Amino acid sequence: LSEVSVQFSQLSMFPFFDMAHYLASVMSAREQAGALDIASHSPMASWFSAMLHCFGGGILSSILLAEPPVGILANTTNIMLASAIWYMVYYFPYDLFYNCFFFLPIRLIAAGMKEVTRTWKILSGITHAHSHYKDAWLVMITIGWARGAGGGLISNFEQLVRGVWKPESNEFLKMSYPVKVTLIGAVLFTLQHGHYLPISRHNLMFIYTMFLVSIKVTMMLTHS
Amino acid sequence: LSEVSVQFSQLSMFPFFDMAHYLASVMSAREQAGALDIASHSPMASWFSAMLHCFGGGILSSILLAEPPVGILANTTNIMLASAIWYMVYYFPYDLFYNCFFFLPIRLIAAGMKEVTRTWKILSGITHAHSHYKDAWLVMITIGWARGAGGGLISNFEQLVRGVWKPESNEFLKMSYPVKVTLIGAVLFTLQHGHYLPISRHNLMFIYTMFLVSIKVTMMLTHS
Amino acid sequence: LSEVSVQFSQLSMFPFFDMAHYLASVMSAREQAGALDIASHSPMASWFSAMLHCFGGGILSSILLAEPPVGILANTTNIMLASAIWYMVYYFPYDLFYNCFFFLPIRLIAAGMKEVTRTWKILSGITHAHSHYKDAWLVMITIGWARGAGGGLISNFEQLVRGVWKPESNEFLKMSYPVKVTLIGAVLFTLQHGHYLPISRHNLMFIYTMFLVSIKVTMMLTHS
Repeated sequence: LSEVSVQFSQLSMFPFFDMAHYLASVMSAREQAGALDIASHSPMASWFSAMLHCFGGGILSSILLAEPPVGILANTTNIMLASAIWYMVYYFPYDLFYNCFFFLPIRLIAAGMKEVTRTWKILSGITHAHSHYKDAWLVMITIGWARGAGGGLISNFEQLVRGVWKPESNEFLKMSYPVKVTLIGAVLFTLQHGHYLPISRHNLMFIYTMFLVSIKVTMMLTHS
Repeated sequence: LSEVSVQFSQLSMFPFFDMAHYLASVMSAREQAGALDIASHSPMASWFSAMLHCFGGGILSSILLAEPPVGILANTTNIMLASAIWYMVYYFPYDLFYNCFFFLPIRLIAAGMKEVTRTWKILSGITHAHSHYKDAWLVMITIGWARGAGGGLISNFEQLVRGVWKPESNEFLKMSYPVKVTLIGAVLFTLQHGHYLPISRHNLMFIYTMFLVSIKVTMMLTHS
Repeated sequence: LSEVSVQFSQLSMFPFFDMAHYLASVMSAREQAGALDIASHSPMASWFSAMLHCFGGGILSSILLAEPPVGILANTTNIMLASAIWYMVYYFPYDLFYNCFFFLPIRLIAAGMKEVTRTWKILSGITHAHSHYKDAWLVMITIGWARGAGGGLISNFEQLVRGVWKPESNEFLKMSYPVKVTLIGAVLFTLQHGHYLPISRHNLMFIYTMFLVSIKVTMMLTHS
């Protein structure tokens, strides 16, 4: 039944899903070591650290394609939508916002929908690299990977923003799980746009998104 | 008597004022910890360290807008104007140059005129951001801020040039005075170009520069 | 006999010489401290470190001119040609590749031909900076210097890729040999294109290349 895959391809991410990626990335940024002190003792750095988690995919892919990184800061609807989630994650009265979404079922849903945002971001970079370089395979893999796990690759300079400098934990020395899956996804979808992979885009899009959501939900259930 | 603010608006910064900004920046760069040994034992580094103090506003705004940073190096008149001040601040015979402009009254005039350069640089970035993005308020604030206190934001990587690495002192962790005032100026003039702020550009221009000159003069008088 | 310089100017670098530059840079990158452990324990990082050694000139000249750094990743022939030399230098069975090219005569030819590729890279950026800026003297020197010793200038951030962070060893604090010669080459050829230097481009090209090959050969002979 390929009938359901094409219904899945008609999803729009502007309202609900973008907020899920913003919330999961910000909550994960808070749970990092010493992040709570940074917001309290320096809201500016914790906000800019959050923006690097939410828009690290767009910021990195813009630096690689020589596009203006401030261009990501133009969509005031998306920056405000993320900044509001940032304020409620750390500054909500009685910590009701974080304590609510830290609940296991809600954290699973939000984390699962961020993985859905990861797919279109990979395809967005692959098709966008196609508009700058046509059949350039390596360029499509790079920009697609950059939008999939941008925050994972700038993580060395994002840590510098909060004030932590760990020159030993590069993303190329030890590839973390989200960065290594994006690279696999960027490679698979690049083989799709080049027609070297025998499957429709809509079907490969669904099976990769399911294989991704199934893993993180498994990790989150086996962790608690 | 608004007949005085507009006579101030017609000022030109190319001869006198650019040099004052270049001089105050270089002199402030020399007074930093260890800058004297660097020039003597590494003139290339101390020169490149100074260029980030003089044109750091232009460099950062060029990186944020995906403009060529080497474009700042095209104006051979402005680069040579700042380089000669750099050579005379550190290498003049008998140190007559530094000891002359370190005298409290002259250092007040030079520092006060650099603050005037800060205003047009903020407005330069604000109007230049308007050319690339029409009514994007955040882009205008960022670029106008980047030109106002460029060297203050790249201060982390400017320290790396001379050899010092302090990951704990980010401009977003503890905002210094010149950087936080530029941000205040960038926000005000952005509300001006968007007509949310009920005052003419030239009156706001004059009252902001005066509020900026008066503070630094007061700081330098209460410091000595 | 200027008829020999004209024949030297007809050299094409796409087949043989590009590999030599890729070989000498990768081999020099392997002989660095702790580089063998990185490839074995992290092939992704040692590969990206090798790419910074081979295409560091094109990358830095691209960042300085606001050109897309991923644009260097479009020439799939050049990237694969360098990546193949990278895989053999580190993973060849019984280390036969490295042990072969480490032989002093072969290491002298490869390193000598890299010095030739250094020349065209200088004039490439000089003529490329001319395409963007007419008679801007400083821009031509910079981009010509960037392509000549790009890997040497990004050395600080290249060391960070492999995981070593030495903030005390900047290229502007103590200029190494290949970086200080490129700068001399960039200035000389910039005076050539500007016709301030009284010598034909072909002759200055040859005498500079010969002056370059003779030195590194002498260094490699007096070092063993």
